[PDB]
Amino acid sequence: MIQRTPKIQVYSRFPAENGKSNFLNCYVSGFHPSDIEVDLLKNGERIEKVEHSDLSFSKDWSFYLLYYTEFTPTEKDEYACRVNHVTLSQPKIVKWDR
Amino acid sequence: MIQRTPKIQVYSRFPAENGKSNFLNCYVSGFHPSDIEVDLLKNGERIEKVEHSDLSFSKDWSFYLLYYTEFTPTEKDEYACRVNHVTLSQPKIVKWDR
Amino acid sequence: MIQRTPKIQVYSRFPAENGKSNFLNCYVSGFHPSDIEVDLLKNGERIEKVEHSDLSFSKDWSFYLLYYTEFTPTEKDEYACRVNHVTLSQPKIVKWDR
Amino acid sequence: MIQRTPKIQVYSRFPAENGKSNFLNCYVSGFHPSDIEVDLLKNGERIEKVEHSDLSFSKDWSFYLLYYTEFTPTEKDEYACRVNHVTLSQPKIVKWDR
Amino acid sequence: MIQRTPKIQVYSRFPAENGKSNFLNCYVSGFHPSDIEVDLLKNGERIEKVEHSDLSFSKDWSFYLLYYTEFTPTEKDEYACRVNHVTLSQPKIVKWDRD
Amino acid sequence: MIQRTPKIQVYSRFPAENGKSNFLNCYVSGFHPSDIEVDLLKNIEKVEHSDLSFSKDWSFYLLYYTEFTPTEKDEYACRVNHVTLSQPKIVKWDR
Ligand SMILES: [Cu+2]
Ligand SMILES: [Cu+2]
Ligand SMILES: [Cu+2]
Ligand SMILES: [Cu+2]
Ligand SMILES: [Cu+2]
Ligand SMILES: [Cu+2]
Repeated sequence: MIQRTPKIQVYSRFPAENGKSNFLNCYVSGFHPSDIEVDLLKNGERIEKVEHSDLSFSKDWSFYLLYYTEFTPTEKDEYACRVNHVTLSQPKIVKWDR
Repeated sequence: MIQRTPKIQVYSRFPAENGKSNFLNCYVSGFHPSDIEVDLLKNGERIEKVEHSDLSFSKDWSFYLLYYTEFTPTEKDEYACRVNHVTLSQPKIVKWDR
Repeated sequence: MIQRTPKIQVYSRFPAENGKSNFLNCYVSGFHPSDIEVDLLKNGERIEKVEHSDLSFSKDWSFYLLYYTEFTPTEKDEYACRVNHVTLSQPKIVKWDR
Repeated sequence: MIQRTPKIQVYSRFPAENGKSNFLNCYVSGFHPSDIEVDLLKNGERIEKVEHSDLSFSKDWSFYLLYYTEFTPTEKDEYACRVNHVTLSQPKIVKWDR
Repeated sequence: MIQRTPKIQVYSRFPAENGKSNFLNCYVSGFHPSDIEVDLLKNGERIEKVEHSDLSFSKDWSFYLLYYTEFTPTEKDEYACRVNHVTLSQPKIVKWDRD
Repeated sequence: MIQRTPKIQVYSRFPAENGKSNFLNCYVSGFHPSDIEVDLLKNIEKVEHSDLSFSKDWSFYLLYYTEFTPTEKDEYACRVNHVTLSQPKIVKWDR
């Protein structure tokens, strides 16, 4: 039907605590989930044990989907969500801000 | 990772009882659910208010998915599940066991 | 109120890929889940750690229920679902294909 | 294996407020849910639109199950849960204590 | 707007059988869940590995909530649910009875 | 054991569609829920919420949502009232 770039929300489950355990969420929405790739990055490197919800979709194949992993944020640690999709020339990276 | 033609299971939620209300299930599993289109048919005619579960998938984009609708079985009526996919040249229709 | 023999669907979570991990499903429906015994068989022999959903039922005690186990399909192994019920004089064994 | 009169807990979803919408719960547990009949009573009379969870059970067919309905409590009304079971000659009735 | 003493239900997941594994439930309901403390006690001792459901609430902040733990009942072991709340001057303890 | 101002995420369920139906999400997380007031604003009653999730130290998270059809000149926001905040904190939706 229509081609649009996927939108990314990056936030933590509980508010950020340095040292104390948490979860990092990446909520991805858009059209046509044609083998979409989603990664969570720890200082630019892929995080191994990431999990995801089932993919939700409607009749026109608009979709949403949640990726998450258990983590403990620290001082010199930055996190991001990377998405690869057919509408994108280059993978989009969204920084987590806490 | 592999191009395979999707597999379809067609069964009723409860044992098929003439007249009495029930649900008809279509379980679809395969690889790469690229805008896959699933319909439930009443005597070869597409049923309006069909519902589906979220789509489940794994790393290689193998998937499964459930389509269902409320219906009352009778002797005259014939039910089927129709699936359209880029792997299929003709839409694959699977007849209901009961 | 009405007496019927239980109905069995046997299918894999994802399409069968040899040497790679999957789940085997047995969907059972019928009337009166009176202490019903369901087993999954690997080459005639009962699989140890099988799991099941909660039992769903309606006013007339028609029911449905899902049994499942993690398994890796091989070309030599044969899988089946076995059901014991008061309605059956013989335990019903339905083989899995594909 | 064993046979026991089923156990019954009757409580309200939220703390009782006379004239404010609420839910009434009946939690039933026991062994061998052989077509168990559970009713919620308004002044000793069956309530028409009661709902239930799926039935949970373990290997030995011990079970638990929740029955519930929307209700609005008043000072002039008595609510109860009635259970019919193969172990009971008289239907067991437990009055709501709030 | 109004506040009362929270209500506690203590029951086992399955009917109690000695030696056999089970779960112990504590269902708590009331008004204003303001940092409510719930413990399950084994012989007057706080059980460490307890779990809880999410807290459910409505517009007026009436709430309900389920606490539970896996246990194997024995003839002599006493179980109870203890709740601390700003409405309660003394901690309220509800003992578990099998019937 | 630590009084902190709550964090807010405002996003739509599906991508923003002018004239078509969607859901608006407000994800709130903080410490000590204690009778927290969350509203969704249009320039809205029948808002819904998930159960409240919490851990031992009473850190919490919670989701508020409502159905809607966005158009051109419609402004949506999430407003939160808490004992930490002197004034109700409002976070706008940017799509
Ligand atoms: Cu499109
Ligand atoms: Cu492939
Ligand atoms: Cu019958
Ligand atoms: Cu028994
Ligand atoms: Cu109050
Ligand atoms: Cu604090």
